[PDB]
Amino acid sequence: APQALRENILFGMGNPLLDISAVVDKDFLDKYSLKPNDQILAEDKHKELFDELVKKFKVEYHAGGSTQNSIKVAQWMIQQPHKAATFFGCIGIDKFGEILKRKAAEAHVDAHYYEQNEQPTGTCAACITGDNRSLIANLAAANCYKKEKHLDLEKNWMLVEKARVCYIAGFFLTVSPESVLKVAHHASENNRIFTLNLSAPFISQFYKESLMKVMPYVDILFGNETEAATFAREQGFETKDIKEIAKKTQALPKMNSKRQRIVIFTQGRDDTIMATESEVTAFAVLIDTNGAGDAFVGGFLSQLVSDKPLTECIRAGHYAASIIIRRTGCTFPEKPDFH
Amino acid sequence: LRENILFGMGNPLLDISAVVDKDFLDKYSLKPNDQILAEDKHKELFDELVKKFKVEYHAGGSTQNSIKVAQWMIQQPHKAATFFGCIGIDKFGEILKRKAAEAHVDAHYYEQNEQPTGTCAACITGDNRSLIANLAAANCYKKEKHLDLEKNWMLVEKARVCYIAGFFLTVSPESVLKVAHHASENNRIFTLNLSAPFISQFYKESLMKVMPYVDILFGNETEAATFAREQGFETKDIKEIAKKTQALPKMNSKRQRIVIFTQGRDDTIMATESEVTAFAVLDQDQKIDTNGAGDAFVGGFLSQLVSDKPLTECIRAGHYAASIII
Ligand SMILES: C#Cc1cn([C@@H]2O[C@H](CO)[C@@H](O)[C@H]2O)c2ncnc(N)c12
Ligand SMILES: C#Cc1cn([C@@H]2O[C@H](CO)[C@@H](O)[C@H]2O)c2ncnc(N)c12
Ligand SMILES: C#Cc1cn([C@@H]2O[C@H](CO)[C@@H](O)[C@H]2O)c2ncnc(N)c12
Ligand SMILES: [Mg+2]
Ligand SMILES: [Mg+2]
Ligand SMILES: [Mg+2]
Ligand SMILES: [Mg+2]
Repeated sequence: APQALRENILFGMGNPLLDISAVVDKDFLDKYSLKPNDQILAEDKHKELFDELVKKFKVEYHAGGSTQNSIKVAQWMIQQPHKAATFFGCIGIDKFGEILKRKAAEAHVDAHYYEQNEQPTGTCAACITGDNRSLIANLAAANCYKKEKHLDLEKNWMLVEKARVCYIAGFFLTVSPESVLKVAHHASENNRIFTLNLSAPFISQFYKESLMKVMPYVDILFGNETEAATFAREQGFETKDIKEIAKKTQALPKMNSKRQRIVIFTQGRDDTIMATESEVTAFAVLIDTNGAGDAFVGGFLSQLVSDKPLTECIRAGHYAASIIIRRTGCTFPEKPDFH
Repeated sequence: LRENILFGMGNPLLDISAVVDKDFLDKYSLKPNDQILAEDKHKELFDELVKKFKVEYHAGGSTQNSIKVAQWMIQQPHKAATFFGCIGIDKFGEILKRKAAEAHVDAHYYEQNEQPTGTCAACITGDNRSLIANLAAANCYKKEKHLDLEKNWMLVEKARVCYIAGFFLTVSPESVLKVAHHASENNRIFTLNLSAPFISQFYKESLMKVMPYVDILFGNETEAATFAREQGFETKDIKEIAKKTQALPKMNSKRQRIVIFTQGRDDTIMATESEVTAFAVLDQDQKIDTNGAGDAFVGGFLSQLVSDKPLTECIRAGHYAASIII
């Protein structure tokens, strides 16, 4: 028989961040030795950057966090019911905290946060030049999430049990790999679909212990082309061809053998590459590329909760990425127009 | 070393060896130097060997050999090493049980009656050995009938080092992946052997499923060459194949993979994270069962690795165990 949506069908958890964006200049990038299109975790030498950004530029504020973006876009495309998509994560008790709570509610997402006083809500600097964005994430509160404090409490765990599809960005592996593995194991032992993002090169470089521990449980791996290339370089694939990286990544040991792994790499304007059990194939597309990537996954997830074909999941991803790309931030004044 | 510190599973075989002649090789279209699984065209071969040649009988199976040599070099305690596998309830079965116990190995076999205990025919001509395995009972091993039962699975949990020959990938890749993944989860060392060229040629989907879990890969030079060819490595140099094999996807990043290729009386090649280095074989005999020497090398190596001795002392112990068995 045919599957059909209902509340808490999609589960996501990750770092809830408030994004602080501003058009900067090449000098500001060098002052902090930042590259134009990069995504890094805030080091201690970057502490000055967050004050200087707000002080010296005209900044904007938008709700962010990669998984959180994908879960809002998934909920939008799903449309009905409200709260089809669940989000968990940790924030501070502060102004930025409350903006985030409000934005998940306006997105009709069933958000359940772990809140605490010690750390302010996490923020992410987006320093823009041309069509480049240089992201620096200051996780703060987001880095305080603990399974025992939140995910394990039975009120919250119940909602993960409702889920048919789980999505967690690789980014969250820097904070609570124990939480990611508990959802991962659960998905495996109850034949639910578990899905992950490579998220950023630094995850494959510096967080591969958590990444490769979870990979055997990953039903669908998403990512973009530099992430794939960093992953291939780091895991000794001895190739640069995206299609060959998708194929070797697809064939990695897998726990739940009742589902073959699917691997999807988006490529900006280049074609989106999908590796299944039996082939690797390109799909052409038809500027926040980072956000477009998150929206692609939200589009894809939006159809995967219904068990639609993989082609239709890809086409929905491409559709959500083109829409959200034009409107900055996570609001949706229009309704999806996808058939 | 406590009891059950080293875990092994594989195909328990009784080896039936004899010096044969060229006619026998030709009759069964055998490679003078090879290791194959018995196909239908080989059914008659095992009877004809026993009947027409002067055969000898020894307890065998690659992993089983390595585990016995490991227990011997470890010495204490008795039952430092565990072995799982499947046999028949028959004469050859009982010889194997007896030999493991005399070896002080904690062998927990799955015994059943539909298939006889597996045998391996070693057909010698000159310095050539042509091995043909009739796995039989060995091939009946099933995780659900044995490995999964909690009294056996408990013994795998005791293990700090696991060793499985790639041979066992033809039989139960499900069992190998369960031990493999378990070692990874609990940062226990998981080790595997390339075992023979036919593993890479015909079971590479299973081989490459498990390779990410392999903390130490062992093998000889032809296995390394077959592996590089089948993996499209391009290079044929043993030191280079060791290096690219070392750098392959790895699921437990707490341990950098080590790759050891033996090469007969040539040097043993070892590739770690940061270098590849040759270690010579000092003590030379004339005349040799390289296959059995290879198994013994791994037993020697494992014997020191359960104590967390340096890699150089593991290798020296391997070279030492090989020269004894020769
Ligand atoms: C760096 C970085 C990050 C950027 N992002 C998100 O990338 C989104 C654009 O796709 C931004 O909204 C930012 O919050 C992260 N989300 C969770 N954890 C992270 N470490 C990051
Ligand atoms: C062929 C072969 C095999 C040879 N051997 C063993 O290799 C030892 C020589 O090192 C012999 O004792 C043979 O039984 C195998 N053991 C497990 N599975 C196998 N398929 C084989
Ligand atoms: C052939 C052979 C030899 C193998 N070995 C040992 O057995 C291992 C398995 O091939 C070799 O790496 C070596 O340690 C020898 N040791 C001393 N003299 C030898 N001729 C050999
Ligand atoms: Mg996230
Ligand atoms: Mg992205
Ligand atoms: Mg074996
Ligand atoms: Mg060998």
